[PDB]
Amino acid sequence: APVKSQESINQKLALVIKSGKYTLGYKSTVKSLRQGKSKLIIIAANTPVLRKSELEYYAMLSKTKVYYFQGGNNELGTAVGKLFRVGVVSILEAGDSDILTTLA
Repeated sequence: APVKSQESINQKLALVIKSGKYTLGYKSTVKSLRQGKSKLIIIAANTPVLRKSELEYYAMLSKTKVYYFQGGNNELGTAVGKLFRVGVVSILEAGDSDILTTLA
C-alpha cells in the first residue's frame, strides 16, 4: 500500500534483482551474511528483538546496511515472490542500480 511510500524500496529493489545479486529467507540470508558478501539486508517483518538482533549481528559481521520494512503487509514479496509471506532479503553484487550505496 504505497501511501506508506517507503514501499518504493520494493520497486527499486526489484529493478535491481532484475540482474543484481540477492538471497531470500532466514537461512539463505544468514548463510550469505556469514559469507560476509552482502551490502544491504531487508527485514520485512515486525521482527522480535533476539531475531532482529541476530540479523543485525550478521549485518555487523558482514559490512551491511539494515532496512526494517517492518509493516506486516510486507509488499516486498512483489520483488522476490510473495510465497515466503514475510520478506527477509539481502543484496550482494547490486550490478544493476545503486540501491545499497544510495541507502548506504
